[PDB]
Amino acid sequence: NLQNIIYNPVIPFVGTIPDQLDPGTLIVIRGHVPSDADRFQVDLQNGSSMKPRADVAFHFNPRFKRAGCIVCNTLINEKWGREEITYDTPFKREKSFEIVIMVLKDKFQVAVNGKHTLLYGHRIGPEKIDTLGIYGKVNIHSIGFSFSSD
Ligand SMILES: O=C(O)c1ccc2ccc(CO[C@@H]3C=CO[C@H](CO)[C@@H]3O)nc2c1
Ligand SMILES: [Cl-]
Repeated sequence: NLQNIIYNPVIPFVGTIPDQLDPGTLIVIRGHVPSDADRFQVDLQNGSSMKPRADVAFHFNPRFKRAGCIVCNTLINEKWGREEITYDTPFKREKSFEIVIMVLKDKFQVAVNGKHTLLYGHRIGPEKIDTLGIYGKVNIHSIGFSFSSD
């Protein structure tokens, strides 16, 4: 049931999500962190405006300085909300990964390399997400969706 919208996209990548992010929908991202990486992000956006910047329902932002972390947050009218930081990060420089985002009724559930990593409660209705963005120092092998639609 996995339908890739792309392989080996140039970074930054910005793409339209082909169906609604209904409860039960999976987003699967396969990739690798370069050795010199400081951060990268996956942004589920309401639109693709660069100026002013599109609302980000879900900012998933692995950071690599010191013992590393993941910052998750939401951008509404170009303001960030309260950061949700996970200090347990499975991401490392020069390591491949499989990110799985599961869209539930009330939150995203993210697993990496087949292990639970974090939850994040919806602050924008996920039905308002229509765009996926990947920015920063990262190589992406694939991006795909398993929709509730099919
Ligand atoms: O790494 C890159 O090349 C790249 C590309 C596009 C970007 C867009 C935005 C930001 C700033 O991010 C925010 C700064 C501080 O806190 C926020 C989270 O609350 C959030 O992480 N950094 C970027 C970095
Ligand atoms: Cl839920």
